[PDB]
Amino acid sequence: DWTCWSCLVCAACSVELLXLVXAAXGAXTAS
Repeated sequence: DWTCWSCLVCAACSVELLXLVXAAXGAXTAS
């Protein structure tokens, strides 16, 4: 059940950039 909310976990990516990719999901809210 992917969604803009699940993209929040992407913000937890601080040790790497891969996890930061999920940030794209955040756009779901900012739209």
